[PDB]
Amino acid sequence: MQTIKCVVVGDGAVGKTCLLISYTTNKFPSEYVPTVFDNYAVTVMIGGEPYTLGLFDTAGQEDYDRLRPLSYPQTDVFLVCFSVVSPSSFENVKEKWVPEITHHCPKTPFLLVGTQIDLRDDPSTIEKLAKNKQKPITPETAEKLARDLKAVKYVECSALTQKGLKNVFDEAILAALEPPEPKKSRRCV
Amino acid sequence: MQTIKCVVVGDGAVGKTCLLISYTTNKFPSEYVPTVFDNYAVTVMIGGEPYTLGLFDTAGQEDYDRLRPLSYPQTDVFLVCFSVVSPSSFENVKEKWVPEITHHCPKTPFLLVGTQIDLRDDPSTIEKLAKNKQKPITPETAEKLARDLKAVKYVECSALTQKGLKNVFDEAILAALEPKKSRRCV
Ligand SMILES: Nc1nc2c(ncn2[C@@H]2O[C@H](COP(=O)(O)OP(=O)(O)CP(=O)(O)O)[C@@H](O)[C@H]2O)c(=O)[nH]1
Ligand SMILES: Nc1nc2c(ncn2[C@@H]2O[C@H](COP(=O)(O)OP(=O)(O)CP(=O)(O)O)[C@@H](O)[C@H]2O)c(=O)[nH]1
Ligand SMILES: [Mg+2]
Ligand SMILES: [Mg+2]
Repeated sequence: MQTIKCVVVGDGAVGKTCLLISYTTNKFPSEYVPTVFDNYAVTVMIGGEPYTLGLFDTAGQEDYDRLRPLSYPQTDVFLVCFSVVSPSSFENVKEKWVPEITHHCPKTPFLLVGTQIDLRDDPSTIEKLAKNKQKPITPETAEKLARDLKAVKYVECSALTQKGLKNVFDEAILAALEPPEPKKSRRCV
Repeated sequence: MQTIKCVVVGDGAVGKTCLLISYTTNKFPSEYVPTVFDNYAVTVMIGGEPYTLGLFDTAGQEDYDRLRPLSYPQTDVFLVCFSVVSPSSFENVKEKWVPEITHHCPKTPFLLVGTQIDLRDDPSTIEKLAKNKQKPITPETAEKLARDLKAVKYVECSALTQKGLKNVFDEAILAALEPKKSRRCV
């Protein structure tokens, strides 16, 4: 049967794993975030046909720069994630993630994914960011970065409340649908 | 250019038109709501390619009946709508709507759409339903009907709050794609 491979990249603490667990188990892991870097599968109906959506988690720490690319082969679509309450992670999108992804897979599309949006309305978080003269990343600022980096589009969500979650992956699926053309797919090689 | 035609059908007072207006303009029609079955359109990017999604509105009144079938030609997918706070509209789903669509277009797939889910929390709508010894339709019930009716699946939304709106059309699009062997209504 038909398959789509999606790889999730982004800095540590961005919420990549929670994003995948909430989506695949419809339940945010509030007790203990699984430590293992795994890959998940979910079957999705597309035009009355079964499709397997392969979601691949990655290690965001700099210690894995040499090994991370090993997961990129055959990738149909990339999810480049950053936390909206983490200006640092947002800047690494342009400085580190898109460059890395385009270097190894120039033709493969990617979506810019803002995460942890529930924290934008968290007094505590605002205060912490304020004490350093920082404010949450806004959808407008992110949309501009997505446009300039040539991302398919900018989407955002919260794995906690699950808001915008399903949307992120519906969009990843739409961006992944490889036009039948003989053979000129954007699958990474 | 690639096109997908989606026709919305359902009882009156359900909110079919408000649903289409809210999705296409991203705002609920308060000041005024068209009395016309005006058809809309939106461009959606799929696999790097431009697709034009055509949304065709219709009348649910028992009068508009036979004329209504005139908009079915070339329909890739239907959205059988019903208001969750209207058990009446829910019964007409199986009793009328599904039967019609399947009658005219036996191959064309359809989604079961619950609307006005913003009112299940609203007090009044509850009390008024209590008088008739009735309660708001539940997702559990809808999913059952959707399954028994051979629907692609069930989805619900609120043209008002806009909760689940984009998801409804994302699913509608998903259900319309395919390599003759098409379910296009003819
Ligand atoms: N408020 C809120 N917190 C979240 C959300 N998603 C994840 N978190 C929190 O962010 C922290 C990191 O989440 P995690 O999924 O482990 O991040 P990661 O990107 O996998 C980090 P690593 O790459 O090292 O695995 C945890 O405290 C997790 O609970 C969210 O949607 N909302
Ligand atoms: N509270 C609330 N009211 C809604 C919502 N959607 C529609 N309505 C209301 O339902 C009533 C009818 O909506 P409308 O979209 O015209 O339904 P329709 O199916 O087009 C009726 P017709 O078959 O005649 O075209 C109006 O009062 C409209 O404001 C909703 O999501 N929330
Ligand atoms: Mg992780
Ligand atoms: Mg109307």
